[PDB]
Amino acid sequence: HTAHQATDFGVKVFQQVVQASKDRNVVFSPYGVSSVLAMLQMTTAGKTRRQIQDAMGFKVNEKGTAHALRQLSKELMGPWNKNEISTADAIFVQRDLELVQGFMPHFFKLFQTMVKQVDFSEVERARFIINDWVERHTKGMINDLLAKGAVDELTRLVLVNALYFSGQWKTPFLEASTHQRLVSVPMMAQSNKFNYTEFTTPDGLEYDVVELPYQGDTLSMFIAAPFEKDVHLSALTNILDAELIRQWKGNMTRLPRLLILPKFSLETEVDLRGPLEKLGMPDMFSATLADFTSLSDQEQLSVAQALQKVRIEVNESGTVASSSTAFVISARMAPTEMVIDRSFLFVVRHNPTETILFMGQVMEP
Repeated sequence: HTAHQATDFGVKVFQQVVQASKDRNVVFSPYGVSSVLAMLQMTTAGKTRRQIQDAMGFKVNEKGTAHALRQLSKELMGPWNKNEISTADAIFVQRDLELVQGFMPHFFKLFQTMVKQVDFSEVERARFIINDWVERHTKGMINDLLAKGAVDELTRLVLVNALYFSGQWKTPFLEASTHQRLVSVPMMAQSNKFNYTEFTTPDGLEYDVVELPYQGDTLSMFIAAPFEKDVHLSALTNILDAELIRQWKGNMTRLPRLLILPKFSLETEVDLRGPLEKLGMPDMFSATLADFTSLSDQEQLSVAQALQKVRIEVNESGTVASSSTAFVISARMAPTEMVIDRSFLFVVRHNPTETILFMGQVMEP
């Protein structure tokens, strides 16, 4: 239940990111955002907390919800997945901020991470400590998450998730079969039995979905694209949810397909404040409206922004992807989009839990 709600929420956030991104390539981690927002529930109260709970569909402090999320991270990280996944969450708080009595023990209980103290007025040191934690937890893949100005003397709380995935295709592509397509673009190619389905959107737009599994039996990448190349991908991203993805998988049959997939690396950083506000959680970003009295009642607190930086590398042997989601200010500037013959949506999914570790869109220019 909790796992499924976490997914639906992160997909809604993805949809908001895609909407605000206006046809740029986007890679994004639903699990990453849900992990950090789950922590945020425990730092907030009043209407701030209620906004998050309402949007997420669950209350971290209730029933065995926090326990469910800890068991979810365990399952994702288990050796039987046959592909490395690590997820880590951290909370950095202003060192001299007086915390609510019992906060640190309770947070550790629910989340199994201890509050880390940091003096944000030592701006460069604070940035280092947090950036270093992110690097250490993404195997050095997510660098300098916090740019200059990401935090400052007024910062009181930063929550961060770091997620790392390295998967090997169940059947790799042969480098020999990779060819440049004409800017020159490397296209990988493999003919094998793949789970495949055709599908149509509510408006009768046709599209299909193929599943490229990673080794083992839990992880795969879904690739979805309209049959007609001219169709704007919003036709698909507008209708995405966990149910639709279950419907894809549930509908597939295994068949000998020629699979063409671009060899590509994508690295994006997206604002999450807009998406979170649009999804009904504006209060946390307001120094006057925010309620962080679950964390501290010494002081009015808020978070200025949130962002997530994600990198994915897809090649002949598999996929390496990393994200870090953090409540810090983004000094992101747009990157140079890459070239592709056709738009498609990809979803990296832990199928047993329906958890989406990464999803994204590659948009034809």
